[PDB]
Amino acid sequence: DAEIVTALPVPLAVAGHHQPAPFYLTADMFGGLPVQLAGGELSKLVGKPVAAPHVHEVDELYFLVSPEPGQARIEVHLDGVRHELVSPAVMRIPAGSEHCFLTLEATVGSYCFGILVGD
Amino acid sequence: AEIVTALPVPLAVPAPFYLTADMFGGLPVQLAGGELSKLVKPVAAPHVHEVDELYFLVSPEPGQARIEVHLDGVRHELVSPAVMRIPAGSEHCFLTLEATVGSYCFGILVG
Ligand SMILES: O=C(O)C(=O)Cc1c[nH]c2ccccc12
Ligand SMILES: O=C(O)C(=O)Cc1c[nH]c2ccccc12
Ligand SMILES: [Fe+3]
Ligand SMILES: [Fe+3]
Repeated sequence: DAEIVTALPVPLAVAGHHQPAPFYLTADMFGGLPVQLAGGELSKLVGKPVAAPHVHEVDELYFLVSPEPGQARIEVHLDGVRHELVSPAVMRIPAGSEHCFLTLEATVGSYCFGILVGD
Repeated sequence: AEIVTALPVPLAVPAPFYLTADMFGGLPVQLAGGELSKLVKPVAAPHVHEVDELYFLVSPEPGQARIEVHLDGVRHELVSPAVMRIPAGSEHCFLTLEATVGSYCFGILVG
């Protein structure tokens, strides 16, 4: 009686996001999780932001990964300051900070995941 | 700005970690894994953790990655995208059957 979730992703609305964001871990799974995890492969998102600047009441981590280092690059806007992230990278967005990301470069198999940390 | 770029962190279980419990003043999860196209590896070692572990299997397009999860004497064949909970104490491991470049399995230890 293993617990398996395959009805994925779970689309959930997130502030300032044009479309519901694709979640792979949500806070209610498996009796309750201390994180939520959303994101996707970036190869078709180059130049196309998924959201306008937005604020969360929880910390969010951007996790940028690609098969080979350097194959993915995003620009993170953090309270009006721009930061370039190169795969592999993890960036913490403190709760209350206005932020969003723009994909600069991405191969097939490049991902950015946003990990909401449950406080 | 808090950015970590010295990644992955090899830790003994050695697994490549992208989130460790000490990052950013303390995290409630740890996250390890890697892309699967080079793991498609004839064997894999059963092991147990003291915390729950979630397998998160993804590929650029749905269905492009496939693993076998062995959990306490039962074999499970999972197709991307999939998430599977491995309860703390349960003997387990996974084997990659099929994976396009850019497929990942992450093991997420839930504190
Ligand atoms: O895989 C795609 O095409 C996406 O929609 C990616 C995506 C949507 N919302 C996000 C929030 C954080 C990281 C990636 C995404
Ligand atoms: O050894 C490597 O290069 C790996 O990719 C290890 C790995 C891939 N997926 C995982 C999930 C949980 C623990 C280790 C791995
Ligand atoms: Fe955000
Ligand atoms: Fe494990």
